Parts: sequence; C-alpha cells; structure tokens
Amino acid sequence: ACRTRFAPSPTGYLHIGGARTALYCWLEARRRGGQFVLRIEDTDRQRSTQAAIDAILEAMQWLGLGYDEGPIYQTQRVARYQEVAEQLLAQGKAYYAYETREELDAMREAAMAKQEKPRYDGAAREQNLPYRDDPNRVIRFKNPIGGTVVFDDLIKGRIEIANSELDDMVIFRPDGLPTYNFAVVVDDWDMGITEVIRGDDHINNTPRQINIYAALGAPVPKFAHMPMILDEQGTKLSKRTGAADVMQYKDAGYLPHALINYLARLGWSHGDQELFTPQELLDLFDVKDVNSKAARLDMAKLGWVNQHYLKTDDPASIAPQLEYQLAKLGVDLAAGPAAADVVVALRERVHTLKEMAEKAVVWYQPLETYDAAAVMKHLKLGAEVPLGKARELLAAVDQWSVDSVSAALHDAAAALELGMGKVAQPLRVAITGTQVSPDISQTVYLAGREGALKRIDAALTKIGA
Repeated sequence: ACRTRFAPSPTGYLHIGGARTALYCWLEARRRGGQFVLRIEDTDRQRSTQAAIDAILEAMQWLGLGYDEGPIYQTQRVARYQEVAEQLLAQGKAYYAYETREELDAMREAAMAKQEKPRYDGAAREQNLPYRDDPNRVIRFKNPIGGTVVFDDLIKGRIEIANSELDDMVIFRPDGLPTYNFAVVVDDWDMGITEVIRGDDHINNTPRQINIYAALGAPVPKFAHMPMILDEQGTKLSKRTGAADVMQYKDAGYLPHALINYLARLGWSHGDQELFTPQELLDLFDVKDVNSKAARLDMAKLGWVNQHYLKTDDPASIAPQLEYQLAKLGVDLAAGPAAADVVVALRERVHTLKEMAEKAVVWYQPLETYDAAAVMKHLKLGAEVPLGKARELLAAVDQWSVDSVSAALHDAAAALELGMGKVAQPLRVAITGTQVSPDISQTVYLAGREGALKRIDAALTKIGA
C-alpha cells in the first residue's frame, strides 16, 4: 500500500512547516486508503518531555491529522538499532574504527587544505575486530567506493550524487544509540515506508540512506523533497528563528481547516483554486505537484480564508470553537446565548474567534458599565418613550427570536411615528452600553428575553433620575 510517516525531532511543539509536512504525508496516505504513521525521536530524555510531545500530539489532534500507527517511540527501538548494526557488522558491510576527535580534526585539516570536502578516509575499513574501551569506538557503514546513487525525487526529479564525496558514515555511537541516518533507514524499513516526504535539507542524506537500504536488502522508498517555508518578511522559517507554533493559531482563534487550507496552498496549487474542502484536498492533492520554489507566509491571506470559513461554515461547526475562546475569558456560558447564534451575528464583523468572543462577552455577563458618550443618547427624556415602547412589545409571542424581535421593534417604531433609527439607537446603548453592536434585532435578541427586559428597565430607571 501507500505508507508515509511524520517523524519530528521533538522541540517544544509542532512547528507550522512540520504541520504542512504532516498534512502532505497524511493526504498521500488517505488518498489511496493507505496508512500514515507517526514516530517520535525521544532519544534525548530532556527536550522530549511529556508536555513537549503532547504539544505535538494535541497540535496534530486539533488540525485533524490522525495516524493509523503510533506514536511509536525511538526509546522503544534502541536495541533494534543495536541489532541491525551488529547484523551489518557480521555481514562485513560495516566496520569499527577508533580515531580520536583530535585524529579526526587532523583529517578535516588535511582534507580542506587540498580544496577537497572533508571525508573520513577508509583507514579502518578493512581490519580490527575492535571493541572495548576507547570511547571513540564508532561503527561505520561501508559506503560503496565508486559509481553513483540516483533517485527520482517526486518534486525535484532525478538527483544523481557520486559515491566519491560520500564517506563511510558513523551508524552507531559509543553511547549505545544510532546516528540519525541509520535510524531513519532502520525505521522506514521496519515500518514499511513507501514514500518519504521531507524538507530539502535532507536531500544530501538521501543517497547515504539509499546505500544503507541497498546493503540491507530492503525496498528503497520514493522520496519527495520540498523547499521549506519562508518567513513572512523573507527569512527562512525554522525552530531557532521565532517560529509560528500551530497551537498559537488555535488561541489566535483561526479555524483549524482554514489553516490546513492555508498550509496546503503554501507550495502547492490547482490552477486558480484557493479554497478546498477536506474532500477537494483528498481528490486533487498530489505530492508530485508541489512547487519547486519555496512558498512564503502571508498572514493577510490566512485572515481572509479564515473569514470565508467563519462566514460560510455551519455555525454549529464553529459553536464549540467559539466556546473555547469564550471560556478563556472567564465566561459562564450556560447563562448566555448559544454560540452558534453569536456566530451568525458576528461572523461578518470579525476576522478571528478571539475577536468574536471579545466582542460577544457583553451578551454573556451583566451590564456593569456604560460608555459615557453613548449615554448622551438618553440625553433627551425622549429616549424614555421609545425604550418604554420597545419594552412593551419585546414582551413578544413565546417565540423570542431574531425576526420575532425585529417585528416587535418595527411595531414599536410605528406606534411612535418614528424611524427605526430612533427606537434602535438608545436600545443599543441599553443592552450594550455602547454605540456599537450588530443590527439591533440581532443584539436585542442575543441578550435573551429576560436579559433585554432587565437591561431596558435598567436604562429606564437611570433616565428617571
């Protein structure tokens, strides 16, 4: 079948470019009814703390990228790395060497001076049955002496690299742990990986890994190497530079799919199409078709597509995510409007769900403060009269609703031979305390029957004083 993986080197969280890598590995698998696995490099026993790897698991969780297998931990496979090196040894396809760090520097110094790229000359390739003390003990892989290794990278095409300028790499360390390159091969092979989608730093490594597959007698995966993402200014985006954490987009209150749409479009396209559903991406995405030049961030673009989905999605889909942003502010939700009803009111006025909750709190708690400017729209007494009328009729039929309040409010503005301009203006100050809110029916409605009536009286008893 198709087997992809996402194997991140645990930092504090899931970096946005990791998210994209994971997205593509996830689509490639799902698309063909394949399996998508997740590995975790927890060999440091620091860095990878449970909070650090939960920040990854929860990041993937929120985005919707689920894995058929794992998370499968590098610590669980220490002795598996150990045994495959020993197998490689017994088969004469890897050797030990014992050069000191001082000795190795001498070779980097002797190599760079000739204008040749530093290698480890095969000084121990045919000999010692070493072992023991000498903490410089390293197991090195016998990389083929001559020729080339070549692979059809699905993105970058034919890459051919010569076996000269690929040295006999260390594959197993003195601390009982594999070198990076060996492990990814041991991992990919043991996990049946068929398509290895990764950033283009590792393109130089691929040939080494290929030669290790070959010695192992293992199927070589297809490789897909992509230009990693650029900073909004232009710098390359990375963990050392102050990178965008994906979870900061949950808290900023962008919709999850809005982001995977946003991500997908960095470095991939389908002619003129900018908005894909979860299906449109399964059906149309190909990892072949990712653009050979690096895509750049555009938080402006993100803002738009987030609004499109705010506007266009089912408000019930958005309801629980608003309840995330609302709950953050200390709100007792059970005593307020439905989140979905708020969505409908605010979705065309706000760019993020955090903007929305900030603007919706007025509905969800009492009306403690009034903007002084806006109360000088009670100024007249003749504010008492429209509010009193609003109040009378806002005792509307047991169907309390946007529509139900509109008619009531339409019927109050007439009883006074006034524009709805005049009934609504102070009524906005009564239930909001400010001159700004959605259309009055929406806002009168979001307070609830009880809440409006309380709020109106509260304004009325203030005006009578």
